[PDB]
Amino acid sequence: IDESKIKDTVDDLIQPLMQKNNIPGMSVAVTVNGKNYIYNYGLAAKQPQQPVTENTLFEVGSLSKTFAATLASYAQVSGKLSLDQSVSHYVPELRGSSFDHVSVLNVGTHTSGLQLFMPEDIKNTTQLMAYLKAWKPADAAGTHRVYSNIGTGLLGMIAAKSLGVSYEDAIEKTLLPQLGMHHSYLKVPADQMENYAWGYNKKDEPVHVNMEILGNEAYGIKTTSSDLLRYVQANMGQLKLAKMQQALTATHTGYFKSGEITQDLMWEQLPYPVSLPNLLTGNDMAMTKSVATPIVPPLPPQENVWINKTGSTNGFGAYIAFVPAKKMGIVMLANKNYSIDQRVTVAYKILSSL
Ligand SMILES: C=C1CS[C@H]([C@@](C=O)(NC(=O)Cc2cccs2)OC)N=C1C(=O)O
Repeated sequence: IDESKIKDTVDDLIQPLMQKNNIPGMSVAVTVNGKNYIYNYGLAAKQPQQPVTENTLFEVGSLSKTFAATLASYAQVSGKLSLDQSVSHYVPELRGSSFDHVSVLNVGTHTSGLQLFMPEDIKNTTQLMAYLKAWKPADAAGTHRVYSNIGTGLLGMIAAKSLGVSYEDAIEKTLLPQLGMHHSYLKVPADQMENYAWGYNKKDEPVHVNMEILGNEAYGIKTTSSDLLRYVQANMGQLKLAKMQQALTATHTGYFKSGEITQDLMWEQLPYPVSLPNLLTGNDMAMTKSVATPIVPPLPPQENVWINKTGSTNGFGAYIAFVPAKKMGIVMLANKNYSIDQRVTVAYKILSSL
């Protein structure tokens, strides 16, 4: 009977949300009391029409950053990576540059000072390294938070190299298989292309994300809501799957305070019980610089917190939130990018109903 009540709550919020934002398709996955509920709505593609099903793959954009963090954490608990070491310690071509004074932790917490977007002209590793060797932050690393795809890219690159593999092999051959996420990909295979939803951009054109340099680390994941709910459950220790569980949990370590949030290793967290005003403010930090204050010793992974991450691409919008103390979590996937405040408000209303 709790299943029907949850479905009513979700239906009543998602259907008006899709109508007013012209979202073609959504999947919403909820976990509570050890049980999983998956609700699918609308169309994965308009023409030819295809419904959202249990197998539908969505782009998740910036949610991909948490997989780079999980990989770095795995390297750390495996003794291959020290987060307090400098980036140039692991990337010898950057020795003598600004990255002598940037830690791996800094790129894992958006405190290096690197900008949000990769310069558009950077196509290959030679161009990337020339940019990084010439780069200087406006403030000292560790003093401000600037959300960065470039920093995330370095975090994943360094983690993979420390494990002896490419980032693509690290994710698709080790991390996702060991998490049981068998319908999660950086590159969708031919037998799954029929399941890969189209995204609909601001002009309502069908689009798929273009993968550029260090893009897999920052925005490359395509996945089902069921696989992401497994990822949420693994982050709450609910699944058998010991290094992997240690790695997942350690990504929730709190390293910096900024505004309303605690910045973990890519994950962000808020106090629980959660204030909706503070949750909205905390999810409006992607494009501006803020002051960052270190938490030292770091805050251990907590139960009594709201942990979350947003993601989008030109054609998709995604959100994950979970509260370990209540073993509850939510995944919301859509094939239109609609505003973060609406994602977070719907998620807050669903989890508050439980
Ligand atoms: C406001 C934000 C939050 S942050 C988000 C995000 C992660 O979701 N976009 C992507 O991952 C997909 C990419 C598009 C171009 C390079 S990447 O990070 C840039 N984008 C934006 C944006 O308005 O562009």
